[PDB]
Amino acid sequence: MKMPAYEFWFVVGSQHLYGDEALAQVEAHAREMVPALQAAVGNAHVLRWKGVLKDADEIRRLCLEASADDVCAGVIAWMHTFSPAKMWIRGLLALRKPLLHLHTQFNRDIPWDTIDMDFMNLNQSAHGDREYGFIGARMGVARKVVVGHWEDPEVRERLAKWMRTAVAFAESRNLKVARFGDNMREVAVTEGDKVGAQIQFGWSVNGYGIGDLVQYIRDVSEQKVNELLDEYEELYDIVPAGRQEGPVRESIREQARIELGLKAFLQDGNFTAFTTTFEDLHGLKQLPGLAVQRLMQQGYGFAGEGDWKTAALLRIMKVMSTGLQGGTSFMEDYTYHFEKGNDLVLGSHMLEVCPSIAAEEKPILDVQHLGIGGKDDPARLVFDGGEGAAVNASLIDLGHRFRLIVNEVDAVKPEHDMPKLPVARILWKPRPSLRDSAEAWILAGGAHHTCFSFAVTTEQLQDFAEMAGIECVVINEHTSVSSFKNELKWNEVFWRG
Amino acid sequence: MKMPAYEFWFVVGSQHLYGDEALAQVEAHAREMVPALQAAVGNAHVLRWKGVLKDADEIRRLCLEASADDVCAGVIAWMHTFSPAKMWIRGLLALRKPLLHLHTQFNRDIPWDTIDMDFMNLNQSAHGDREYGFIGARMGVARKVVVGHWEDPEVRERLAKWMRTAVAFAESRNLKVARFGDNMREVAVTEGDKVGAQIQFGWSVNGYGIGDLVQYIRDVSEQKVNELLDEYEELYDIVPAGRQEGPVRESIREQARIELGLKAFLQDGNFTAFTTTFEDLHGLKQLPGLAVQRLMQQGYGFAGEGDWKTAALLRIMKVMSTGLQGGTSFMEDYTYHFEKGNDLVLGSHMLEVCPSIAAEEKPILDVQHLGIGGKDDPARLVFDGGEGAAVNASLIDLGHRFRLIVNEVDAVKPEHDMPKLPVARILWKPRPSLRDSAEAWILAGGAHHTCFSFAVTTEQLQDFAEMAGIECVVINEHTSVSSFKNELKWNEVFWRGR
Amino acid sequence: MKMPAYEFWFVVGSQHLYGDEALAQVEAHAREMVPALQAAVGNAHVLRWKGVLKDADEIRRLCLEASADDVCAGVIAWMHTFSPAKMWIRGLLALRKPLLHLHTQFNRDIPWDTIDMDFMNLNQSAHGDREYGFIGARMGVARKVVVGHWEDPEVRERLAKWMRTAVAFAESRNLKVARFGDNMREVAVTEGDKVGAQIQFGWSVNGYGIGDLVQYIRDVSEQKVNELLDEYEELYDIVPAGRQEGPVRESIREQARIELGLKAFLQDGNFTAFTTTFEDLHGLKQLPGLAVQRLMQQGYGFAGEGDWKTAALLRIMKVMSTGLQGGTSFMEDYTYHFEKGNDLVLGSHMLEVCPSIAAEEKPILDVQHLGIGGKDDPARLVFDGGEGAAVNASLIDLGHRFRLIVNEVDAVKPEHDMPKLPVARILWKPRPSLRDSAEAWILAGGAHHTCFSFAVTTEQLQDFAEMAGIECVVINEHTSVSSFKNELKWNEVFWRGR
Ligand SMILES: [Mn+2]
Ligand SMILES: [Mn+2]
Ligand SMILES: [Mn+2]
Ligand code: NA
Ligand code: NA
Ligand code: NA
Repeated sequence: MKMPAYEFWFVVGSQHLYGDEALAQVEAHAREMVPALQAAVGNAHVLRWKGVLKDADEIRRLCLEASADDVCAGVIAWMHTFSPAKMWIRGLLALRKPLLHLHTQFNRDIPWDTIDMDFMNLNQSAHGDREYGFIGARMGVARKVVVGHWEDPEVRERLAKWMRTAVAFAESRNLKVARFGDNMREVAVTEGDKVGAQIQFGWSVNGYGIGDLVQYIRDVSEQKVNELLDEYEELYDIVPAGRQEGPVRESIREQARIELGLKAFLQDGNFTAFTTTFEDLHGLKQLPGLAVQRLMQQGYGFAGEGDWKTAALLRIMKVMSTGLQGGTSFMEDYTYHFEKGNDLVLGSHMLEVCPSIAAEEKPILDVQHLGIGGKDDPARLVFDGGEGAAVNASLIDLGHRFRLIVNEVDAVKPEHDMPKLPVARILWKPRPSLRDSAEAWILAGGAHHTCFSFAVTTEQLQDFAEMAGIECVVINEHTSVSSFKNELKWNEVFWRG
Repeated sequence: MKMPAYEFWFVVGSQHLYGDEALAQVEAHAREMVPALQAAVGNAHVLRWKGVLKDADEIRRLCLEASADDVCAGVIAWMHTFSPAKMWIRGLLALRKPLLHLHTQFNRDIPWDTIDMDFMNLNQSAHGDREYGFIGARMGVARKVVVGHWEDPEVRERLAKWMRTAVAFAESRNLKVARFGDNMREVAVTEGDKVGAQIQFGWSVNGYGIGDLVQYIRDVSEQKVNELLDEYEELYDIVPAGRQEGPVRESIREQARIELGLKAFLQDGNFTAFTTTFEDLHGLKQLPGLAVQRLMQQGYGFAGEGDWKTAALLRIMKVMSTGLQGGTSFMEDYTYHFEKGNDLVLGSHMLEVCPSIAAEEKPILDVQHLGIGGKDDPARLVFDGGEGAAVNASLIDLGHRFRLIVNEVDAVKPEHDMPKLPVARILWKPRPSLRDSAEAWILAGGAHHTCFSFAVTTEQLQDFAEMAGIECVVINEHTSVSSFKNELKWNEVFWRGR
Repeated sequence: MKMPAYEFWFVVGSQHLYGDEALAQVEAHAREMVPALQAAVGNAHVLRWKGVLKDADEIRRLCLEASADDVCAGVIAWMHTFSPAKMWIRGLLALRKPLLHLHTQFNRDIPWDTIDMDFMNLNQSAHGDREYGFIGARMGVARKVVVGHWEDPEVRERLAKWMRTAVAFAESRNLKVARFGDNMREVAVTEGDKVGAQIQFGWSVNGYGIGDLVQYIRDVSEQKVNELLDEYEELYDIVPAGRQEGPVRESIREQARIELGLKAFLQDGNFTAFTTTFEDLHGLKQLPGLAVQRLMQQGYGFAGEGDWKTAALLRIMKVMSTGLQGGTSFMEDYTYHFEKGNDLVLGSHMLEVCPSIAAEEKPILDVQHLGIGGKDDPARLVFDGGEGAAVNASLIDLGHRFRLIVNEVDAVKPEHDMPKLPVARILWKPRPSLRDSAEAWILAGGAHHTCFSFAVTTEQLQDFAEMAGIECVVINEHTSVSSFKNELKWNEVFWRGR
């Protein structure tokens, strides 16, 4: 997936009171910082220099054009000198893209010997940013605040992380989701108000019949299915039974047909996420398995059993984790392992696990019996899950508002092999332990379908929740369950209304 | 300036159930305690013995008289034996002065040999104060609670500090502020709802024209300024350029004239705080600088750019220290020092920093170029800031309610001197560090004008906020940024319409 | 007075299901309606016909441009056929302009002979707008809803009123107010949160010193002052004492200087409303009187004693009263007349009554001793107020939110003359009576300064409050006071927190 290049407008605030001379000093400092801060991180995204802003009307024009530009994904604001905040009121009302408030100073030390009134009037960010911060508090605007020196490497790393989530938010705003079928019957976590989700996040989620998708698979070029079968054999290890032209190899060709038809449909409608349900497979030979795994590799959002929210959420987590070495997948929490030394959980799905979370071992393509769905034996990629720290998140619908639950876990490498299990799986230790992660997750109402990621941080998800105006609950190393209960109660009283 | 000398009514509660004989022992215990707490680092600070209260009408008469007496600055109540709390209901409704609930005991140990029913009927505060406590919670009255023995130095230290806070609150109740000019143009944090401020704290904030001040400076005694120059030369070190008669010497006498005229005007209207703006000086020669520093040392609250909130807060924070050393000043956060190891902050203003916060060096009188204001080069005191634990306070207006933000800092001594810097300055390390103190302060909506003090504690500011019915957020050594965000949200849910 | 010409984007909605052919009839009907809808009360403002919107991206781009174009002052939307409302969500999210929802039908009768499936697929507005209506309720966006046929005269007349108030709303967002001095001291209703007012309506209210204005009166060319004095003799009826060359004629020249300086400064800062206070007049010869009333006729908003809220309201009511009778003025309720048959009120100010509300008798230029202000005797216009139905409105600050109180009155012609009264005055009968309107007004917290106007209706003010998101209470003929109390109570619980 490629996305429209996004920009970030770097804006400095100032006054006319300190003279026409100081304005040149500010402009010079900013023209010095923006390209050097664009070196940093850097090349992935674009920092554009949008001038010094001194009057209310000038800044109002800026944030109105920012709200009109689809390429602008956020404004970074910094008060170099003292800018009076009432000028920013009329402006902040119109600006809708996310605001980063960069509280920095140009110089790093105070020149104790040669500091005069002119310097004290030029590099006074310490209270100008305080003024701006107050206006941001009194208007109640969603804002990230990053404090430090702009040459300090942690501030640069934080800027990169924020820009990543901001472009993910921009894609979320125009997000299209396609559902083939309906929900698994009587399932509650999968249900939500689509209209409320579009007013909150902007997701347009629409339901198509499965027949339209079968119709799209009818018009796929078979030359392409054989050429794609060649790429499968080059990338994955086909079972010897399926390396020759038997019945098991036609199931792989059938899954290639399904993938190409899904590609055609998703590309025609500008969809970035889709969902399928096993309860509605009238016209397909087999339940889509390998196809959805490859589409997840391509960058598409997916979730099973008709879960449009979790699919959308993984699409957003896919986009906010372009620190190339990602690792992101649809997940379900299947079973526990209660051994006192290493309490761990085995997670997977019926078929649809993305290979982004795999191990250096090349995944193996296999066909095996799947009785859930009542269809033909499906083809799937099988692999063990990698090892490292990760986060698994789920978005749920409380009825009047959304909740984002994120649990930091550590994925561990499997000690033993699992020979009779014919689906890809991953093993992890949740934090702060098994009993406390599970208890806290149940208390928060967490879903069973989860979005697992190696490259999304807790900061990124908290920042997305802040841009979207939704509660974010975090279960990590410091989470006590007794206090987590009261945290939930107080959050519910805050977010009501 | 000085204050109308406030007293504190000490009241002990009991009932008629245990007999008239026990009542005499209770009154005796209280008559023993009151003078001991009236020496005990008390005085100057007068504790009056307001009798034992046993009847509902007796109690309500007391708190009705207390709310009508302007000299009473607070009631301290202690339940010696079990006094039923419904008698206090009608009372607590009428009392409008700060309440300290002293949960104490007369004796220190249990006399294991001679304890009987008669002893258990005298010193049952352990549950009597619980009874009273419930009525304080169920009626929702603002009360401070101090637990311990009345000879414990911790209880005495907290009583003294609380009496300071209560007298500061009493001064806040009748606080008058005079504004010379308007707000600095499009500045938002300096602006606020005056009427909402009178209903919350009682501050009478009124704006006078700047010409009304010039009218007062014409009527100053011309040799009163010469008399003030002698005090200047005795206390401060004038630059040699100003020790004889030249252009530098006229600038010092003009600031002395400004000081004398301001004194006359502020005392004429019983004002205790005032504000000036550099945008409105259409009759003065120079922006008031030396004069403002002298008046802040005299005990007046001041803030620049029309900041009546910061000025009022400075006057009350000056008063809650009354007998300490003691520095307190109006301040603005001017520059950072990002030396990896030395998170440091340089704070000052254009001119108006109080010498109460200075070091031991006697301040220097100077004249230098001030480009903001367009007036004459003004004379001011310059000095380096002292070192010690300190507080940064700011009162802000969220629109429907006020917020008091308090940051604990440690002021450090300047290692190098700043020769070309023509303003007095102070250096501090904020807690828990600079980076996340700034982060949390921006998140909390803190103003740029801050009230700096060496002698005011966080306890005092929390207690003032408790008496005033306003949210108080404290950012100190234990303050984390992640939890600070959600704690702010929960505070907003509690204080929204309270 | 300038006022940038504003346009209104007219948008029709439908879908792609009914074909490229049905879309053509939709577009054809719309280009027939829009120019025909610009005939009717459409000469001040321009109705622009924007594309038919059928997909979410067209709607989003349209509503993004509408909120980005400064010339667009509002969108008029009509669902010709069934447009699914989810496509409209993101657009309504981005739209920051007033929305009028016109629920109409192209044809007026249904052709019983030729009605088939195609007719039911083309003119299904009756349910197409209902879908849209739900989203307007579900997102909680401010909406006017007008139902009827697009050739019906009442819908067109209501469209005119809404377009006037929408242009006034566009002017409110760019409203600048300049204050010469502060509020009248210790006056509470005139005080408010300026920052909250910029967040609610967009008013930028800033205070300049009166010396800044005196400087502008010093730099006015007196040649122009004499040229304006020449206009005075042609328009107004000067007192015999002042038609010759003496001291009484110099007061008119001084007010001409005041007018020229006020104009110069007000246009120098692009201000549209201003306030002056008599408690701060250091540097002016006389309290501004004639000048302020002439500038109020020019289209400026004014209020005395520093009343920026009433000043802004006067400008907004002046702008929505561009059709056209159309008197509008600053007001104060000075005295009652308790004659049990014609209970009426006499209203005016110290000097500052705008001649827009005058009668046809030519106003008289007069000078008399004015002790309020303590300055020289000022020149002023004197006249009696006209007659007709009118509204006097007041905007007040509840601390956490604003309230717009509107009382409909009937202005009466004076029966007796007022020879010794040296101020312009107006007499009116409030509804439903004097003693009942006064009770309702006191309960609603109405100010003493009121904005009185003959040409702005109650609907326009109700709709302005709806566009601004503020409570509007109306006191008219049907107002019972018993139920008026409860309306206030229920409104207070609804309006806390938005
Ligand atoms: Mn399942
Ligand atoms: Mn300042
Ligand atoms: Mn008045
Ligand atoms: Na499609
Ligand atoms: Na006075
Ligand atoms: Na100007």
